[PDB]
Amino acid sequence: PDARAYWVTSDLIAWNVGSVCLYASRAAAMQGYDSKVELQPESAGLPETVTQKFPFISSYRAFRVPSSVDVASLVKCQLVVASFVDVTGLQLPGVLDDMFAYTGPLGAVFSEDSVSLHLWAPTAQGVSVCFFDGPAGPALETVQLKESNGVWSVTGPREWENRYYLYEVDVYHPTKAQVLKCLAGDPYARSLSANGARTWLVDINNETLKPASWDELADEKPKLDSFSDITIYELHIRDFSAHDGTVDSDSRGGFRAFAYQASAGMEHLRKLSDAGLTHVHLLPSFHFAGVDDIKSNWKFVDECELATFPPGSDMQQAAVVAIQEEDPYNWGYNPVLWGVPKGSYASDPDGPSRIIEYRQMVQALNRIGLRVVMDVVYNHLDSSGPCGISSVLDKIVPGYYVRRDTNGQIENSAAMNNTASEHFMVDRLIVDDLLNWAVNYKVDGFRFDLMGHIMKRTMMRAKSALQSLTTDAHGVDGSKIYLYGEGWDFAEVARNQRGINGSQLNMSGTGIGSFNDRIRDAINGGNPFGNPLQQGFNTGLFLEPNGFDTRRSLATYADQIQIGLAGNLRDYVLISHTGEAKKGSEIHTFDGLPVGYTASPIETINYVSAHDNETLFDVISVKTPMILSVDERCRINHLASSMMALSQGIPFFHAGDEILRSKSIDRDSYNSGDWFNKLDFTYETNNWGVGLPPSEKNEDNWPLMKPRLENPSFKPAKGHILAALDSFVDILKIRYSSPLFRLSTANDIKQRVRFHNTGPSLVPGVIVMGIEDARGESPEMAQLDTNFSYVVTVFNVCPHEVSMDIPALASMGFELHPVQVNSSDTLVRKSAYEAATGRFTVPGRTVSVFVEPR
Ligand SMILES: OC[C@H]1O[C@H](O[C@H]2[C@H](O)[C@@H](O)[C@@H](O[C@H]3[C@H](O)[C@@H](O)[C@@H](O[C@H]4[C@H](O)[C@@H](O)[C@@H](O)O[C@@H]4CO)O[C@@H]3CO)O[C@@H]2CO)[C@H](O)[C@@H](O)[C@@H]1O
Ligand SMILES: OC[C@H]1O[C@H](O[C@H]2[C@H](O)[C@@H](O)[C@@H](O[C@H]3[C@H](O)[C@@H](O)[C@@H](O[C@H]4[C@H](O)[C@@H](O)[C@@H](O)O[C@@H]4CO)O[C@@H]3CO)O[C@@H]2CO)[C@H](O)[C@@H](O)[C@@H]1O
Ligand SMILES: OC[C@H]1O[C@H](O[C@H]2[C@H](O)[C@@H](O)[C@@H](O[C@H]3[C@H](O)[C@@H](O)[C@@H](O)O[C@@H]3CO)O[C@@H]2CO)[C@H](O)[C@@H](O)[C@@H]1O
Ligand SMILES: [Ca+2]
Repeated sequence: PDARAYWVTSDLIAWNVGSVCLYASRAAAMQGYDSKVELQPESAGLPETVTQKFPFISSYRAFRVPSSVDVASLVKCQLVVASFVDVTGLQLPGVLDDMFAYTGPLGAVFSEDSVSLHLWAPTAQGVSVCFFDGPAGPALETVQLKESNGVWSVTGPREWENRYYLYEVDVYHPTKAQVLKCLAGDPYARSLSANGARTWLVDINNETLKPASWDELADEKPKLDSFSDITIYELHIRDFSAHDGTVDSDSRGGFRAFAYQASAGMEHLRKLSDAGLTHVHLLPSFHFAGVDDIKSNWKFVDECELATFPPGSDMQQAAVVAIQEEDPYNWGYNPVLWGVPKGSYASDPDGPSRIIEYRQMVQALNRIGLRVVMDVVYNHLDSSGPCGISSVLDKIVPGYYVRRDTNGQIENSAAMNNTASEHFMVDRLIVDDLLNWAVNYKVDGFRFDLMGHIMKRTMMRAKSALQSLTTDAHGVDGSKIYLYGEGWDFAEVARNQRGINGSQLNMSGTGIGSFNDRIRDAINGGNPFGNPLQQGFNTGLFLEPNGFDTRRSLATYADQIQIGLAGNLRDYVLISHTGEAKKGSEIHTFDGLPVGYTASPIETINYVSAHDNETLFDVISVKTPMILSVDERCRINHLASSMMALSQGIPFFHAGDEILRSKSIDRDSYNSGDWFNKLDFTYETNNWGVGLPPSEKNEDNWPLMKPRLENPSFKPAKGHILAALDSFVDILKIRYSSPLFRLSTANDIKQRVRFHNTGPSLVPGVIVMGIEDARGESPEMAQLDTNFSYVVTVFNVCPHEVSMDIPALASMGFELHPVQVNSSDTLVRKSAYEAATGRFTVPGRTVSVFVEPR
């Protein structure tokens, strides 16, 4: 309901009114009040601490609450303020933090002879714990908790260990205008019964929950010398093994599939890892809503039936959509409890298997040379309110963990039920959760979904806390833990309205990565929410119009790409296409923001593809001329991935980039099932032409999709898929062949990286990037590379051979990179350098890497 006033401190209420009284009713009877308190205007106004925490109400009038008021009692009541007649509810987070900020133990604490439970519920009238013996059995016992400063607690005997439980919370819910008895899980849960119906009272440190040699994992972690050595591969746990016939049927789709060391999927990851891939980013793997943890409840359509339907038919999606709410599939961006592994990915959803198997997965990946990144989703909740298994946080302290507008309505810009990390206990829970995953599961990094919705102070505190973990004290080397996220700035958090948020610009100089949407859009063309047929640097703009000024548009995109290739730095200086020398931050995007915004290459996550939006293969198939062969499109796929793999900064690959993965042009496949998200590690298909994708997100584009999906010339064969994989692995090998591709500082990049095809007379469709190392005695720089003294990369998107003469690079000892001399691709082997003129000759649609050997 309507809540326009804010209770910001124990003694201050803020309200934007041009006499004011506070009314309270413990029974929610409001006439009907048990308390009436006149508020006096506070001539001192709002303190600086209040305006800093809640900038959007800095203009509001301040009213003093008399110190004789029992604030702790009143916050448990139905409350209104009235002006003299305007009446409105009160938003309590400010006063709840001021009075009841709590840093003590929450959830379960185990000592030698006892177990304690602590729940933060300062607005609750009563809290009990209901114990169950077993995940499905009836209640065995109820015990009352005692309150101190808004925290409810009880201490019991050690025998309480491994019971299941829920909290019975009597609390006022504004959405129902009643004090309701709510049955709630523990926000600090570390395990659950199926679907989070009950919390398992488990000691996360219990030795039987640790796989063999778990405590020695630190010794077995893959080497990571620098964050600048990171490459990331983004993978969904179910996608990985759902279709993998080399994994036993009962272990497909979950954590256990990673324990099959010689499966097609694991052999695929070993191949990438051995080539130099360092990190695998797993899509949400905590307790999310939308998939039943009980596998026998899953509905699946028969894939053999779906395979009989025409390639451009709407029948496949109709079938999938009919049961998409009851199938095994979701990306999982629907948070319920952050600190527990998803039950649907475990062999048994009740109790220990989800803990052990998660740990086994981390161990398995580490032992094949891959560090593990978790996709963490702290920006919103699946559900709010007092009802249902899927609401926990807002069930216990309504209106606190969620961000609300100035009328008191929940903000939904993230998707639904935005969180308010600006509130003390939300911040606490986020950081506590991160430490849980880092310490209890030895996770190597975190990707923050909608980091722009998270306060920068939360991000920086998390970074500090994680980075200071040690092997001696905590079992993990915190100094190697890497953080990155989506720094999009929109809706209610834009322009720092709720405080300094984790936007791209605000995270410059923090050492926390953000996705570079500039290089993505310049390469592919347009934007995910723009015209689908708008072409870019690598999809035929100017050079190969699709038929649905452009020389200058192409050159503008080339400038944006080059800033990205040099780590997307604010201060890197480029000769722009007009001839003027410009800093990365002085080259602007179409919406007026600086292209280059980082202080370091480690703050840039360079990508052309991810789980969101169309796959690399699909975007290329939509934007390029219809007349191109699939053979040509395969080369274009390789060019895009190579621009990432040979960029300064941190390359990010979508799982399947390397094997032409399609989703039949689905732009948002979160609930599109295994059918549209198929990862085929037999390499027989890429999943192109499996029907029109679900109407929900795609129907407006079906007319462009249908003819392409139906055209057999668009579909690659196994040969194309294997060719893509081989060349992908080669370019990875090249990145890790020389530290020059992975410079660690902006200073190094400004000193060493130069672009050689620039200015108003630049050759369209070609980027030439040179990287210098020390050469000769008493050099101007340190020697980073023992094998090569100089590297030159030529990206040629033209459909014809090009010869680039660079006088600066003439009379040197350049050769084609040994990996490319040794390539299975016939075209790249034809690449050549001629010293007399410094001429680099590169075939059409090819990336050629040249080295000067020592
Ligand atoms: O198979 C028989 C061999 O068994 C033993 O070696 C194993 C290791 O025990 C495994 O853990 C693994 O280790 C490899 C890993 O597969 C490989 O990717 C690479 O790891 C790199 C990583 O890729 C890279 O990103 C970088 O950052 O650091 C990692 C190294 O820290 O190298 C690992 C080996 O060092 O596989 C090998 C088999 O290759 C046993 O020791 C051998 O004697 C035996 O032959
Ligand atoms: O939350 C529900 C929605 O979630 C998913 O949307 C994602 C997109 O898939 C991502 O691409 C991203 O969107 C970013 C975008 O990547 C980024 O470039 C930026 O785009 C702006 C652009 O800078 C600007 O010039 C202009 O053209 O508008 C663009 C979009 O407004 O910002 C986007 C975020 O605002 O993140 C979102 C998450 O919201 C999903 O695909 C959707 O179906 C779903 O609705
Ligand atoms: O179901 C009611 C719910 O509908 C609306 O939220 C939906 C989004 O509109 C929809 O896009 C989808 O969001 C997912 C993204 O598509 C996906 O890319 C990824 O980011 O995960 C998102 C969450 O799963 O689903 C939600 C939920 O159905 C509406 O905005 C809500 O207010 C409303 O409650
Ligand atoms: Ca589903």
